[PDB]
Amino acid sequence: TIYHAKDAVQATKPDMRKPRLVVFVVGETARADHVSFNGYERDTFPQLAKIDGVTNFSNVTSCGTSTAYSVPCMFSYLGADEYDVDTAKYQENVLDTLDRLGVSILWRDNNSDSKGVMDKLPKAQFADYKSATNNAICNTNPYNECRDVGMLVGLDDFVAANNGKDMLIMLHQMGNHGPAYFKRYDEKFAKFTPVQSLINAYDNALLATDDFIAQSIQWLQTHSNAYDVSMLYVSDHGESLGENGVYLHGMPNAFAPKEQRSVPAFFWTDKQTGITPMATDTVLTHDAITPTLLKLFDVTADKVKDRTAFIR
Ligand SMILES: [Zn+2]
Ligand SMILES: [Zn+2]
Repeated sequence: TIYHAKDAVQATKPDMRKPRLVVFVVGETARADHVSFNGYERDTFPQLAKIDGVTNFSNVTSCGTSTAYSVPCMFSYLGADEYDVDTAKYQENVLDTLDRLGVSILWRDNNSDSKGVMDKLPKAQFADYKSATNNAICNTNPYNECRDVGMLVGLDDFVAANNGKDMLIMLHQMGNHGPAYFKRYDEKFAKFTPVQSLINAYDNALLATDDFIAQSIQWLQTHSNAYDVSMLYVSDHGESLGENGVYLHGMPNAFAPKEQRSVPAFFWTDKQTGITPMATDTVLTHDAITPTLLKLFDVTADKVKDRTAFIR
């Protein structure tokens, strides 16, 4: 219904330059201040720390404090100041734009769903990875809960099916959603014990996300010969863990504590892509996601031209 980027155009197409392949990990309930890179006293991201090419952003603010509110905003043209959750799904979003310009879009979801973001695109481009019908990694724990790494299975098939095209893959993580954080990770990540126990479980869940992001990057690396590959991670909101008597998330922005809106963001790219990240301490928000995705595929749109991205 409401358009934002009818003028959008891709400056270069994949027939005259290397095609581009991006994984966008849409994170869940992760707090910036529980990231080792941001000064946390526990090493919650030990695998990512060993990977060259990873930029950590230390000053990122979410649009809101819930999945329902934040996720459509992350893909919106409006920005946090203008965003309206009720009317979001009736507006053209950045995936609509990229799809129209020929970028192959895939959304795998181990969270809930895309909160309206994928609704205008063909049903076949969204896939529910919360069920063992699609996810091959579900029986590794007492709860039979499907794991985020299951979303990486068979992604080569998608690349093959779309070979030579630009591709953007969204992987919507279960991540750190609670309150039962101890359910969110398999036993091999139960590092911080006992499961304060609530904090420990929270940090163990971050370890499993560290693992998932690291494996996402490794998967991308295997395609770097044929594709310009990059990985963007941003959490949809943080989490209160008892500060001032506040717990969980979803607090209205007017009263939301810092903990619920201070989120981690990472960017990784292969050396050959020529993509340059912004400074780690750039003042950033969820508003930066749409311009970042457009830039990664060499797309310009009038509405977002003044906007700061995660990359130059
Ligand atoms: Zn939630
Ligand atoms: Zn969420």
